[PDB]
Amino acid sequence: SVEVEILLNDAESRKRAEHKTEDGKKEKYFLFYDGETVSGKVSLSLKNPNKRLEHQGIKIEFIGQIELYYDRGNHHEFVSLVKDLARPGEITQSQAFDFEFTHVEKPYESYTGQNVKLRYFLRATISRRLNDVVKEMDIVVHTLSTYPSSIKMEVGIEDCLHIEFEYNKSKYHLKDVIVGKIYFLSVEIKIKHMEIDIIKRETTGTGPNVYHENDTIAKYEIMDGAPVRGESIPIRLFLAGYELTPTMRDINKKFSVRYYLNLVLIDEEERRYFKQQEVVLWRKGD
Repeated sequence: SVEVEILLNDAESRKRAEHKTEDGKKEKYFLFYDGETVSGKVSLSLKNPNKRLEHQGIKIEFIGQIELYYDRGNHHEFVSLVKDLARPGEITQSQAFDFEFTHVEKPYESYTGQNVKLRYFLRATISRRLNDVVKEMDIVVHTLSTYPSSIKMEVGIEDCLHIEFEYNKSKYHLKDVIVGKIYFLSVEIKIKHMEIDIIKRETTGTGPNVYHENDTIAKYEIMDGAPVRGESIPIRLFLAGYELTPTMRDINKKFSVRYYLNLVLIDEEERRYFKQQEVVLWRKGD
């Protein structure tokens, strides 16, 4: 009947970006940053030039919302901009309408999680008697940060089985390298297994309930049973190869995405020793 398209000014001139959708598959989208104007036009195409189209209005909305999978259809919009493009009337021809949203606040980076999604999109609606024609196009938003030592954590018991992991920063950009050292402070008991993990923890608030999802992004296993006091081991973790998002902290009080270095030690007696410490991941502007 009618084919609605959303078309941005400078479509093929503006940056795209890859973003994973709910299935886990990648795809590209127009990339925007906080503030940036969002402008283009809504293009209507009449299926048969020989036929009128009665509507109760045509509008374009810019929306940023958080969708909680445990309350799925109940969207939480945090930015909503509405521009009416036509009064209730009749379409008797193919045509387009211009729109411009200036000063578009986008305080949060796009995110597609396990129990939650944060997305921005344009929505064109042709209001109708029975059912509206709705067309959405997603855009992706990134947030850039900038930042300027050494950090230590330890696992185990003093003077028994005791390890120390030291690394260079408490914050890393998404293509950074985590550079550190395992120091064997004391190897009284034999080491059955050791590893350093990067763990992503997704915390989702929905109603009176909190949901928790952990994803082990990387595990660097330490080799052999050769350790003796004073011996150390170098660690270099390249973040770039991994799928990583910036840290997201209490986004509109609905969810957090946090990253942790997690030190795992299993002794010859099958005993687990865990320690973890947060690293803040941030996105660096090219």
